[PDB]
Amino acid sequence: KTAVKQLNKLVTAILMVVTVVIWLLLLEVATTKVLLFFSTQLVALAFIIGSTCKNLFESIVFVFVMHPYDVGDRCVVDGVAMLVEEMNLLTTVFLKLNNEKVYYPNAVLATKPISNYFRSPNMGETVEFSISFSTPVSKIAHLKERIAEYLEQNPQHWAPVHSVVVKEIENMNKLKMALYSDHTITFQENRERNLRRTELSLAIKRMLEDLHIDYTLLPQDINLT
Amino acid sequence: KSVQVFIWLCLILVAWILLFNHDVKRSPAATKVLKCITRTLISILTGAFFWLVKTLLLKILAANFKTAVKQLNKLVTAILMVVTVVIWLLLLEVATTKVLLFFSTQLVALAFIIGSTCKNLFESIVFVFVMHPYDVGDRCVVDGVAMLVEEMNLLTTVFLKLNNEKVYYPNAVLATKPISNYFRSPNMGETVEFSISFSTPVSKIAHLKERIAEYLEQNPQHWAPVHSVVVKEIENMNKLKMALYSDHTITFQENRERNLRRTELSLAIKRMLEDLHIDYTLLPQDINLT
Repeated sequence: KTAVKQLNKLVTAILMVVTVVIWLLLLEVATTKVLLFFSTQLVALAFIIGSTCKNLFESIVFVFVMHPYDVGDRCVVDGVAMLVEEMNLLTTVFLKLNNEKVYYPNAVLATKPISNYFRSPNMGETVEFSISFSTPVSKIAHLKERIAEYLEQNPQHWAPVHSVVVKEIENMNKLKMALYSDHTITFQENRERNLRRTELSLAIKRMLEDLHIDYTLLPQDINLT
Repeated sequence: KSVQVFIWLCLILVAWILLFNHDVKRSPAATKVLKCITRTLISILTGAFFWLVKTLLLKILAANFKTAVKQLNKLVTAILMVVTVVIWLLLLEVATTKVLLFFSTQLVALAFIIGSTCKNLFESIVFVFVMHPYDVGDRCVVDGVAMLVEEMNLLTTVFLKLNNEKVYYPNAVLATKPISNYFRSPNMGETVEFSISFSTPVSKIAHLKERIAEYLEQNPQHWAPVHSVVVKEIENMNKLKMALYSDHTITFQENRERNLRRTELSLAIKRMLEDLHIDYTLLPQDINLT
């Protein structure tokens, strides 16, 4: 609404200038040299002011045509999570997760990709863990079964669909694991996201501890002298 | 004052025109003098008009918003002077046709060079007055460095680093970059980092959370009741990485208070983790001797 009011004021100013100048042209009181002088003054003016009108017009197009976000939603720019409160023609104002207030230019944002959390569907989160190369396959199967059971027992926070994937083996000693699961929310609900992720991490820890799964460094042999 | 000056100038011009309109110069030479007088009256009326509109613009800009205002006033007064004198000369029309075209092409060549810098100058004006991201005395961040502000000039702004180092930025460069303002921001949040071993029981974690909540409740002066303790990824199934999120009753504008309160919170967390019998250890190593 603030952007709409500012645009209305700007276009009213443009209307005023154009109507007055064409009224003066209808009057036709200026001399021939005077009219040409005003025309060349307009030419010189155009360069300087249109140079900034480039940024101004592309910012209008970005705000109204693209319309990537609205006031109150959470967005990501260059990997940082922020919130939005204000919408001005030349600038937008955001809050970082620490409530730090920032003032962006709108032309710069037009060149950059932007993610919107409020407009996104339910999401997925990944928790990382590693286990030793000596782990038997049966233990891995039991871990998968327990993870599926736990995710089934908590339909409030997690979707039934999930996946446990294996990643490359390091020195044939370390297995790198990752669990993929989907919230019932987006990242707009930041505190709930973090709390639920913490609970899931604690559950995975309890699992890997009560299933007798251990990780160890590589053995070292030594020659004494 | 400006309105009265404009009214008086218009009245004088009208009186001169009416006197010279009812009676016209008889001698051919007198006609030139009358034309010059009429041109002078028109030029004076114009100049007063430009001065009045310039004053109105300056006052509305000031109301919307001091050194920058004075510098802008001087610049616009210079522009007013040049425009009024040139259109007075045009009214005189003493230059020859080739001379007028020569001056026009000189203006064309001039425009490129000077307007090239006027690009930066005008975008800096727009940045300072339209965007208006910060005021004198507040603390801002540019490229992750915390600095203070004292000065506001049309082409440049001056800042102090946390070590009091004085810097002189261009305003055009800042227009392209994002800027954070601490004085304009609400109460903030700070995070203290710590790690604990994978063997820690859940009951110990619950006790730690309870103690942290209690401590933050006992200190409403510095901290908000709302807080959160989050867990981060597990390293080699040996290290748990933790972080505590809490909100000050201040912003980062109060730097020394911020740092002192953070130090006190860190000391409290240390005392906690020490008196709760929580220990961290490296992974065990097995060795074969020969």
